[PDB]
Amino acid sequence: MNTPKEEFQDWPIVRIAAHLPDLIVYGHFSPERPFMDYFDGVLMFVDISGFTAMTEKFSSAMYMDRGAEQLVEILNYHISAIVEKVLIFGGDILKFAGDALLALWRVERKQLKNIITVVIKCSLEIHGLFETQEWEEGLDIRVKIGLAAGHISMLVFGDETHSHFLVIGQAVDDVRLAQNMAQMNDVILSPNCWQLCDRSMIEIESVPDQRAVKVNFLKPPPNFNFDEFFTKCTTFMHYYPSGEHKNLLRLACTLKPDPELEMSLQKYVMESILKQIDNKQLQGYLSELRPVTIVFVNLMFEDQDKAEEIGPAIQDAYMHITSVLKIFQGQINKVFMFDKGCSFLCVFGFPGEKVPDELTHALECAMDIFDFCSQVHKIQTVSIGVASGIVFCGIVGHTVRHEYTVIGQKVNLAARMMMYYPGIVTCDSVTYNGSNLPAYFFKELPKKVMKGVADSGPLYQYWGRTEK
Ligand SMILES: Cc1[nH]ncc1-c1ccccc1Cl
Ligand SMILES: Cc1[nH]ncc1-c1ccccc1Cl
Ligand SMILES: Cc1[nH]ncc1-c1ccccc1Cl
Repeated sequence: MNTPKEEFQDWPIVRIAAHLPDLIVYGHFSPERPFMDYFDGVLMFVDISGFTAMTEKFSSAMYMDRGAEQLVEILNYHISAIVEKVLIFGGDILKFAGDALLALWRVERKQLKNIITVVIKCSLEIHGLFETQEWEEGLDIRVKIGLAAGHISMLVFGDETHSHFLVIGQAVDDVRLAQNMAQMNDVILSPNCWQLCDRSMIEIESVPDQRAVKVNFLKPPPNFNFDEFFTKCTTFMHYYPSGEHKNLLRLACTLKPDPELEMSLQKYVMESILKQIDNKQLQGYLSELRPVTIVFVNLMFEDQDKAEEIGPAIQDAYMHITSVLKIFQGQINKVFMFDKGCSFLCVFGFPGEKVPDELTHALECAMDIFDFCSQVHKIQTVSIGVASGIVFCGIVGHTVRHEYTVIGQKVNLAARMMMYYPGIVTCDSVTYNGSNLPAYFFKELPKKVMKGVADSGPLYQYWGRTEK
């Protein structure tokens, strides 16, 4: 008999799994929300610095109304190469957000030393992709990489139809602090990463007024062979594609239909993405430069390094946030947590073809969230930034590992407003002026220099309907 070969791999469950890390796809966990798990690993935070400041360039008339299409194409061309490097080096891409991605190598404590060496090699090869690269003339296509290592907690929260996850703890905070110290072309190790690494492998230098270090070179011993070393490291990589599947970037490409697994995984993915996955919407429909209102919510914690306290508090806040968003068709696009602050990137006005009073409603939703979350046990401070304008929306990353993302100066502005103006609901000039709400509903604020923002315009606190 004939033997026609090659397994069919294009099932809905496989398409859904592209939107998720192995941490979730192969997770198998409890029905309870919140769910918490604890492990050790190495984290890599890759920032494509300056990229957002080039989303605004693609709004110009020169792109002839194909700005969003050209933006997603060039971003994915470069980000796909970074993703492929991470995946071939055995990493799990956790999330894409803003200009960045975060990857994880989960391993037992005893293997952390050797895995750091793998992750440094990976980081150097990523830099290597961009060594002789630009577009017009002064294009700064270079990345900044922070690495951290140590204890990691995962939190999964949500309701009967939606799930979200976050990674938490000192290694998570450290990786963002490390990437923030990086200049273009740097690999920065967190203090704990430098403490746990194989110091015979690397030459470092001190970072002024910091315990983190910069990697100058990976200079391995005379008898060292990276390929044979990496092979030894794969013993500890549960899902590294191997044997008959050694030609694949992810084991998740091999997932077979399983309705119970698909029910769990689809909860993490927006309904408009599922519509595209199901071939009920055109594959290009979600790449757009679209006017939206960003409502960026930050929850700061009492018992701040305490994962077992923060989990219930985030779940309780989430249950309220999702009810408020439902009424006015808002969406949670991203959640992430650093420096004991859990942030929700909420968006009013993307795939859906309508919403009339987007601004008064966005402000009222922000105040509702603010009032409720302020009364949640263990939540110390709630801060909300509200900004409105044109943002890029689209699926970013590699065919095998990508996520819907929102990118733009107004997203960065709302993020910076919630950090620089803590404990209040703030809005930009577009939102203030457009709402047509009486001026006494607001307080005009002092202008702050915000790292990353070049002229915010006037900013306002949304004071609310009453003096009290
Ligand atoms: C840089 C950027 N571009 N678009 C969004 C962002 C962002 C900035 C700070 C925190 C989180 C995010 Cl997502
Ligand atoms: C470095 C970066 N680039 N784009 C977004 C970010 C970021 C910064 C602080 C916290 C969270 C995020 Cl995602
Ligand atoms: C999921 C998460 N929890 N804490 C931080 C993050 C994160 C932040 C920025 C980019 C990617 C990720 Cl995974």
